[PDB]
Amino acid sequence: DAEECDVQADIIVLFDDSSSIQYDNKENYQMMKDFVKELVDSFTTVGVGSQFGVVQFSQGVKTAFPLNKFKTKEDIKKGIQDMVPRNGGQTEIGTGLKHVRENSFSGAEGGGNPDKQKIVILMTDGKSNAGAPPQHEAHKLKAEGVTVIAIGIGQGFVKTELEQIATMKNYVLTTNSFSELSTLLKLVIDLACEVCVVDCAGHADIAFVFDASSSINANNPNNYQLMKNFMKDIVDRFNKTGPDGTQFAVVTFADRATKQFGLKDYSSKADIKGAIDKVTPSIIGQTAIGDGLENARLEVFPNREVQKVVILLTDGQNNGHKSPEHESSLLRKEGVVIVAIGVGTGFLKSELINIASSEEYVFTTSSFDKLSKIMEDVVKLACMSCKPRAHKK
Repeated sequence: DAEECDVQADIIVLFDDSSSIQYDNKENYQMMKDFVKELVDSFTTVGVGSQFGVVQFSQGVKTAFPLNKFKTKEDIKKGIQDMVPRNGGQTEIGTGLKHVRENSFSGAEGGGNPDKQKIVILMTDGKSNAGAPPQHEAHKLKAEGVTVIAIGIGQGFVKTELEQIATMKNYVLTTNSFSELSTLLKLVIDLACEVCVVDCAGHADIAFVFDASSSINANNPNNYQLMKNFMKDIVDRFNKTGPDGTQFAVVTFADRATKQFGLKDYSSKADIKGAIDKVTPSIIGQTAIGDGLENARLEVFPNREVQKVVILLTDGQNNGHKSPEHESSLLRKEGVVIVAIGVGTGFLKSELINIASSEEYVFTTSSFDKLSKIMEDVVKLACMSCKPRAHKK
Protein backbone atom coordinates (compact mmCIF):
# COMPACT_ATOMS: atom_id res chain seq x y z
CA ASP A 1 0.00 0.00 0.00
CA ALA A 2 0.98 3.70 -0.06
CA GLU A 3 3.99 5.60 1.29
CA GLU A 4 3.59 8.58 3.55
CA CYS A 5 5.84 10.97 5.41
CA ASP A 6 4.73 13.01 8.40
CA VAL A 7 8.00 14.91 8.76
CA GLN A 8 7.64 18.69 8.65
CA ALA A 9 9.74 20.05 5.80
CA ASP A 10 10.49 22.81 3.35
CA ILE A 11 10.90 20.91 0.07
CA ILE A 12 12.37 22.31 -3.13
CA VAL A 13 12.27 20.36 -6.39
CA LEU A 14 14.94 21.25 -8.92
CA PHE A 15 13.21 20.65 -12.25
CA ASP A 16 15.22 20.18 -15.47
CA ASP A 17 13.70 22.00 -18.44
CA SER A 18 16.44 21.38 -21.02
CA SER A 19 15.66 20.97 -24.73
CA SER A 20 16.87 17.37 -24.39
CA ILE A 21 13.69 16.49 -22.49
CA GLN A 22 11.19 17.72 -25.11
CA TYR A 23 13.19 16.22 -27.99
CA ASP A 24 13.37 12.71 -26.55
CA ASN A 25 9.59 12.65 -26.10
CA LYS A 26 6.59 14.96 -26.24
CA GLU A 27 5.04 13.58 -23.04
CA ASN A 28 8.18 13.69 -20.88
CA TYR A 29 7.44 16.94 -19.06
CA GLN A 30 3.96 15.76 -18.10
CA MET A 31 5.32 12.60 -16.53
CA MET A 32 7.79 14.73 -14.60
CA LYS A 33 4.92 16.91 -13.36
CA ASP A 34 2.79 13.88 -12.41
CA PHE A 35 5.75 12.56 -10.42
CA VAL A 36 6.07 15.73 -8.37
CA LYS A 37 2.32 15.82 -7.73
CA GLU A 38 2.59 12.37 -6.16
CA LEU A 39 5.43 13.63 -3.97
CA VAL A 40 3.19 16.47 -2.83
CA ASP A 41 0.46 13.98 -1.91
CA SER A 42 2.89 11.76 -0.01
CA PHE A 43 3.55 14.52 2.55
CA THR A 44 0.87 14.64 5.24
CA THR A 45 1.95 17.97 6.72
CA VAL A 46 1.76 19.83 3.39
CA GLY A 47 -1.05 22.33 3.90
CA VAL A 48 -1.58 22.22 7.66
CA GLY A 49 3.30 24.04 8.08
CA SER A 50 5.17 21.89 5.54
CA GLN A 51 5.83 23.74 2.26
CA PHE A 52 6.82 23.17 -1.37
CA GLY A 53 8.64 25.11 -4.07
CA VAL A 54 9.84 24.45 -7.60
CA VAL A 55 12.79 25.78 -9.51
CA GLN A 56 13.28 25.23 -13.22
CA PHE A 57 16.82 24.93 -14.51
CA SER A 58 18.61 24.40 -17.83
CA GLN A 59 19.83 27.54 -19.54
CA GLY A 60 19.71 29.83 -16.54
CA VAL A 61 17.18 29.42 -13.76
CA LYS A 62 13.49 30.26 -13.32
CA THR A 63 11.45 29.93 -10.14
CA ALA A 64 8.03 28.45 -10.88
CA PHE A 65 6.84 29.10 -7.35
CA PRO A 66 8.32 29.57 -3.85
CA LEU A 67 7.53 27.82 -0.56
CA ASN A 68 5.10 30.51 0.57
CA LYS A 69 2.72 30.81 -2.37
CA PHE A 70 0.40 27.80 -2.17
CA LYS A 71 -1.04 26.88 1.21
CA THR A 72 -2.74 23.65 0.09
CA LYS A 73 -1.84 20.51 -1.88
CA GLU A 74 -4.25 20.95 -4.78
CA ASP A 75 -3.06 24.53 -5.29
CA ILE A 76 0.52 23.23 -5.43
CA LYS A 77 -0.35 20.64 -8.07
CA LYS A 78 -2.00 23.38 -10.12
CA GLY A 79 1.17 25.44 -9.81
CA ILE A 80 3.10 22.43 -11.02
CA GLN A 81 0.70 21.89 -13.91
CA ASP A 82 0.85 25.55 -14.95
CA MET A 83 4.63 25.34 -15.19
CA VAL A 84 6.05 26.22 -18.59
CA PRO A 85 9.30 24.45 -19.54
CA ARG A 86 11.61 26.87 -21.33
CA ASN A 87 13.55 24.15 -23.18
CA GLY A 88 17.08 25.44 -22.67
CA GLY A 89 20.04 24.72 -24.92
CA GLN A 90 22.31 23.87 -22.00
CA THR A 91 22.10 22.36 -18.51
CA GLU A 92 23.31 24.36 -15.50
CA ILE A 93 22.98 22.10 -12.45
CA GLY A 94 25.35 24.24 -10.39
CA THR A 95 23.52 27.43 -11.25
CA GLY A 96 20.33 25.66 -10.18
CA LEU A 97 21.83 24.59 -6.85
CA LYS A 98 23.21 28.08 -6.20
CA HIS A 99 19.77 29.64 -6.74
CA VAL A 100 18.18 27.20 -4.30
CA ARG A 101 20.40 28.07 -1.34
CA GLU A 102 20.57 31.85 -1.82
CA ASN A 103 16.87 32.35 -2.66
CA SER A 104 14.58 29.32 -2.35
CA PHE A 105 15.13 28.81 1.41
CA SER A 106 15.33 32.54 2.16
CA GLY A 107 12.79 34.12 4.50
CA ALA A 108 11.34 36.11 1.60
CA GLU A 109 10.36 32.92 -0.24
CA GLY A 110 9.12 31.19 2.89
CA GLY A 111 12.12 29.51 4.49
CA GLY A 112 14.61 30.10 7.27
CA ASN A 113 12.78 28.20 10.00
CA PRO A 114 15.18 25.69 11.65
CA ASP A 115 12.14 23.74 12.89
CA LYS A 116 11.61 22.20 9.45
CA GLN A 117 13.74 19.87 7.33
CA LYS A 118 15.24 21.38 4.21
CA ILE A 119 15.00 18.95 1.29
CA VAL A 120 16.05 19.33 -2.33
CA ILE A 121 15.05 16.86 -5.02
CA LEU A 122 17.05 17.19 -8.22
CA MET A 123 15.81 15.74 -11.50
CA THR A 124 17.99 15.75 -14.62
CA ASP A 125 18.39 13.82 -17.88
CA GLY A 126 22.01 14.80 -18.46
CA LYS A 127 25.29 16.25 -17.20
CA SER A 128 25.98 19.77 -15.97
CA ASN A 129 27.42 21.05 -19.25
CA ALA A 130 27.54 24.75 -18.42
CA GLY A 131 27.59 27.29 -15.60
CA ALA A 132 29.06 26.94 -12.12
CA PRO A 133 30.54 23.58 -11.03
CA PRO A 134 27.89 21.59 -9.11
CA GLN A 135 29.90 19.98 -6.29
CA HIS A 136 30.85 23.31 -4.73
CA GLU A 137 27.31 24.70 -4.67
CA ALA A 138 26.08 21.35 -3.45
CA HIS A 139 28.73 21.41 -0.72
CA LYS A 140 27.43 24.71 0.63
CA LEU A 141 23.76 23.69 0.38
CA LYS A 142 24.38 20.53 2.38
CA ALA A 143 26.49 22.44 4.91
CA GLU A 144 23.33 24.40 5.76
CA GLY A 145 21.52 21.27 6.91
CA VAL A 146 19.92 20.52 3.56
CA THR A 147 19.24 16.99 2.35
CA VAL A 148 19.89 16.58 -1.38
CA ILE A 149 18.32 13.72 -3.33
CA ALA A 150 19.32 13.38 -6.99
CA ILE A 151 17.38 11.58 -9.70
CA GLY A 152 18.84 10.73 -13.10
CA ILE A 153 16.70 9.74 -16.07
CA GLY A 154 18.14 8.26 -19.26
CA GLN A 155 21.84 7.73 -20.05
CA GLY A 156 23.10 11.26 -20.75
CA PHE A 157 23.82 12.13 -17.12
CA VAL A 158 26.86 10.94 -15.16
CA LYS A 159 25.99 9.06 -11.96
CA THR A 160 29.38 10.19 -10.68
CA GLU A 161 28.23 13.81 -10.71
CA LEU A 162 24.98 13.07 -8.90
CA GLU A 163 26.96 11.23 -6.21
CA GLN A 164 29.06 14.33 -5.51
CA ILE A 165 25.95 16.51 -5.39
CA ALA A 166 23.80 14.30 -3.17
CA THR A 167 24.03 13.90 0.61
CA MET A 168 25.30 10.32 0.18
CA LYS A 169 25.88 8.08 -2.84
CA ASN A 170 22.75 6.11 -1.94
CA TYR A 171 20.73 9.34 -2.16
CA VAL A 172 21.16 8.99 -5.93
CA LEU A 173 18.46 7.17 -7.86
CA THR A 174 18.35 6.36 -11.58
CA THR A 175 15.73 5.24 -14.07
CA ASN A 176 15.99 4.31 -17.74
CA SER A 177 13.01 6.34 -18.92
CA PHE A 178 10.50 8.98 -17.86
CA SER A 179 7.83 6.29 -18.13
CA GLU A 180 9.55 4.63 -15.18
CA LEU A 181 9.97 7.63 -12.85
CA SER A 182 6.99 6.46 -10.79
CA THR A 183 9.09 3.42 -9.79
CA LEU A 184 11.26 5.81 -7.76
CA LEU A 185 8.36 7.26 -5.81
CA LYS A 186 8.67 4.99 -2.77
CA LEU A 187 12.45 5.32 -2.51
CA VAL A 188 12.42 9.11 -2.86
CA ILE A 189 9.90 9.34 -0.04
CA ASP A 190 11.84 6.96 2.22
CA LEU A 191 14.95 9.10 1.65
CA ALA A 192 13.16 12.41 2.20
CA CYS A 193 11.62 11.09 5.41
CA GLU A 194 15.06 10.36 6.87
CA VAL A 195 15.81 12.53 9.90
CA CYS A 196 19.58 12.81 10.15
CA VAL A 197 20.92 13.73 13.56
CA VAL A 198 24.25 14.09 15.35
CA ASP A 199 24.04 12.40 18.74
CA CYS A 200 27.01 10.83 20.54
CA ALA A 201 24.59 9.46 23.14
CA GLY A 202 22.89 7.29 20.54
CA HIS A 203 23.53 3.62 19.81
CA ALA A 204 26.03 2.72 17.09
CA ASP A 205 28.28 -0.08 15.86
CA ILE A 206 31.64 1.40 14.97
CA ALA A 207 34.44 -0.50 13.30
CA PHE A 208 37.90 0.95 13.03
CA VAL A 209 39.57 -0.38 9.92
CA PHE A 210 43.16 0.82 10.24
CA ASP A 211 46.36 0.41 8.27
CA ALA A 212 48.99 -1.69 10.08
CA SER A 213 51.79 -1.45 7.53
CA SER A 214 55.43 -1.06 8.54
CA SER A 215 55.56 2.18 6.55
CA ILE A 216 53.74 4.02 9.35
CA ASN A 217 56.53 3.88 11.91
CA ALA A 218 59.22 4.35 9.25
CA ASN A 219 59.47 8.15 9.42
CA ASN A 220 58.45 8.11 13.09
CA PRO A 221 58.14 5.17 15.53
CA ASN A 222 55.41 6.90 17.56
CA ASN A 223 53.01 7.18 14.62
CA TYR A 224 51.11 3.97 15.27
CA GLN A 225 50.65 5.10 18.88
CA LEU A 226 49.26 8.35 17.50
CA MET A 227 46.76 6.37 15.44
CA LYS A 228 45.79 4.41 18.53
CA ASN A 229 45.31 7.57 20.61
CA PHE A 230 43.11 8.92 17.84
CA MET A 231 40.83 5.89 18.20
CA LYS A 232 40.88 6.00 22.00
CA ASP A 233 39.90 9.69 21.93
CA ILE A 234 36.99 8.82 19.63
CA VAL A 235 35.71 6.11 21.96
CA ASP A 236 35.77 8.66 24.80
CA ARG A 237 33.51 10.97 22.77
CA PHE A 238 30.59 8.53 23.02
CA ASN A 239 28.29 8.78 26.03
CA LYS A 240 27.96 5.07 26.85
CA THR A 241 29.68 2.09 25.30
CA GLY A 242 28.57 -1.53 25.06
CA PRO A 243 25.40 -3.55 24.22
CA ASP A 244 23.16 -0.84 25.65
CA GLY A 245 25.01 1.91 23.80
CA THR A 246 27.82 2.29 21.29
CA GLN A 247 29.89 -0.78 20.51
CA PHE A 248 33.34 -0.79 18.94
CA ALA A 249 35.53 -3.08 16.84
CA VAL A 250 39.06 -2.92 15.42
CA VAL A 251 40.32 -4.46 12.20
CA THR A 252 43.86 -3.91 10.95
CA PHE A 253 45.15 -4.52 7.46
CA ALA A 254 48.67 -4.92 6.16
CA ASP A 255 49.23 -7.65 3.57
CA ARG A 256 46.02 -9.31 4.70
CA ALA A 257 43.37 -8.35 7.25
CA THR A 258 42.99 -9.25 10.91
CA LYS A 259 40.09 -8.69 13.30
CA GLN A 260 41.75 -7.51 16.51
CA PHE A 261 38.49 -7.57 18.46
CA GLY A 262 34.78 -7.46 17.65
CA LEU A 263 31.77 -5.43 18.75
CA LYS A 264 30.57 -7.67 21.59
CA ASP A 265 33.99 -8.34 23.18
CA TYR A 266 33.99 -5.35 25.61
CA SER A 267 31.49 -2.89 27.04
CA SER A 268 33.40 -0.26 29.03
CA LYS A 269 35.52 2.56 27.60
CA ALA A 270 38.58 1.47 29.57
CA ASP A 271 38.27 -2.11 28.36
CA ILE A 272 37.89 -0.95 24.77
CA LYS A 273 40.74 1.56 25.06
CA GLY A 274 43.08 -1.02 26.57
CA ALA A 275 42.15 -3.48 23.84
CA ILE A 276 43.16 -0.82 21.33
CA ASP A 277 46.50 -0.38 23.08
CA LYS A 278 47.10 -4.14 22.74
CA VAL A 279 47.16 -3.75 18.96
CA THR A 280 50.52 -3.88 17.19
CA PRO A 281 51.58 -3.14 13.59
CA SER A 282 53.10 -5.57 11.08
CA ILE A 283 56.60 -5.94 9.62
CA ILE A 284 55.10 -5.93 6.11
CA GLY A 285 54.90 -2.85 3.91
CA GLN A 286 51.50 -3.47 2.36
CA THR A 287 48.07 -1.86 2.62
CA ALA A 288 45.31 -4.35 1.85
CA ILE A 289 42.51 -1.82 2.21
CA GLY A 290 40.29 -4.29 0.40
CA ASP A 291 40.89 -7.14 2.82
CA GLY A 292 40.26 -4.75 5.70
CA LEU A 293 36.80 -3.84 4.42
CA GLU A 294 36.06 -7.45 3.53
CA ASN A 295 36.88 -8.53 7.07
CA ALA A 296 34.64 -5.88 8.59
CA ARG A 297 31.77 -7.05 6.39
CA LEU A 298 32.16 -10.76 7.14
CA GLU A 299 33.65 -10.93 10.65
CA VAL A 300 32.47 -7.80 12.44
CA PHE A 301 29.02 -6.49 11.51
CA PRO A 302 27.14 -9.81 11.38
CA ASN A 303 28.33 -10.66 14.93
CA ARG A 304 26.63 -8.12 17.23
CA GLU A 305 18.22 -1.14 15.14
CA VAL A 306 21.56 0.64 15.35
CA GLN A 307 23.76 2.79 13.09
CA LYS A 308 26.63 0.96 11.47
CA VAL A 309 29.81 2.90 10.70
CA VAL A 310 33.28 2.13 9.35
CA ILE A 311 36.19 4.48 9.98
CA LEU A 312 38.96 3.69 7.47
CA LEU A 313 42.51 4.97 7.80
CA THR A 314 45.45 4.31 5.46
CA ASP A 315 48.83 5.88 4.78
CA GLY A 316 49.17 3.99 1.51
CA GLN A 317 47.43 2.94 -1.70
CA ASN A 318 45.69 -0.43 -1.95
CA ASN A 319 47.99 -3.39 -2.65
CA GLY A 320 45.65 -5.41 -4.86
CA HIS A 321 44.33 -8.54 -3.18
CA LYS A 322 40.74 -7.32 -2.75
CA SER A 323 38.69 -4.57 -4.37
CA PRO A 324 38.05 -1.69 -1.93
CA GLU A 325 35.38 -0.17 -4.19
CA HIS A 326 33.58 -3.50 -4.41
CA GLU A 327 33.78 -4.31 -0.68
CA SER A 328 32.74 -0.76 0.19
CA SER A 329 29.76 -0.91 -2.17
CA LEU A 330 28.51 -4.03 -0.40
CA LEU A 331 29.02 -2.41 3.00
CA ARG A 332 27.25 0.73 1.79
CA LYS A 333 24.42 -1.43 0.45
CA GLU A 334 24.01 -2.99 3.89
CA GLY A 335 23.57 0.46 5.43
CA VAL A 336 27.14 0.97 6.61
CA VAL A 337 28.20 4.59 6.45
CA ILE A 338 31.89 4.79 5.57
CA VAL A 339 34.44 7.42 6.58
CA ALA A 340 37.82 7.49 4.85
CA ILE A 341 40.99 9.04 6.24
CA GLY A 342 44.31 9.46 4.42
CA VAL A 343 47.65 10.28 6.05
CA GLY A 344 50.81 11.36 4.26
CA THR A 345 51.56 11.35 0.55
CA GLY A 346 51.38 7.67 -0.38
CA PHE A 347 47.63 7.13 -0.40
CA LEU A 348 45.32 7.80 -3.34
CA LYS A 349 42.59 10.31 -2.51
CA SER A 350 40.70 8.85 -5.50
CA GLU A 351 40.50 5.49 -3.71
CA LEU A 352 39.21 7.13 -0.54
CA ILE A 353 36.45 8.90 -2.43
CA ASN A 354 35.36 5.64 -4.05
CA ILE A 355 35.03 3.81 -0.73
CA ALA A 356 33.56 6.59 1.41
CA SER A 357 29.80 7.21 1.49
CA SER A 358 30.42 10.72 0.16
CA GLU A 359 33.41 12.85 -0.81
CA GLU A 360 32.47 14.98 2.19
CA TYR A 361 33.27 11.99 4.44
CA VAL A 362 36.87 11.89 3.22
CA PHE A 363 39.61 13.48 5.30
CA THR A 364 43.31 13.97 4.68
CA THR A 365 46.24 15.12 6.78
CA SER A 366 49.94 15.50 6.07
CA SER A 367 51.07 13.61 9.19
CA PHE A 368 49.85 11.42 12.03
CA ASP A 369 50.49 14.17 14.59
CA LYS A 370 48.00 16.32 12.67
CA LEU A 371 45.28 13.72 13.12
CA SER A 372 43.65 15.44 16.10
CA LYS A 373 42.76 18.33 13.80
CA ILE A 374 40.08 16.13 12.25
CA MET A 375 38.87 14.47 15.45
CA GLU A 376 35.79 16.66 15.67
CA ASP A 377 34.63 16.44 12.06
CA VAL A 378 35.13 12.66 12.10
CA VAL A 379 33.35 12.27 15.44
CA LYS A 380 30.50 14.40 14.10
CA LEU A 381 30.00 11.79 11.37
CA ALA A 382 30.51 8.78 13.65
CA CYS A 383 27.82 10.13 16.00
CA MET A 384 25.47 10.80 13.10
CA SER A 385 22.48 8.53 12.72
CA CYS A 386 19.69 8.74 10.19
CA LYS A 387 16.31 7.33 11.14
CA PRO A 388 13.65 6.32 8.57
CA ARG A 389 10.23 7.82 9.28
CA ALA A 390 8.11 6.75 6.30
CA HIS A 391 5.21 4.30 6.61
CA LYS A 392 1.95 3.18 4.92
CA LYS A 393 -1.71 4.26 4.82
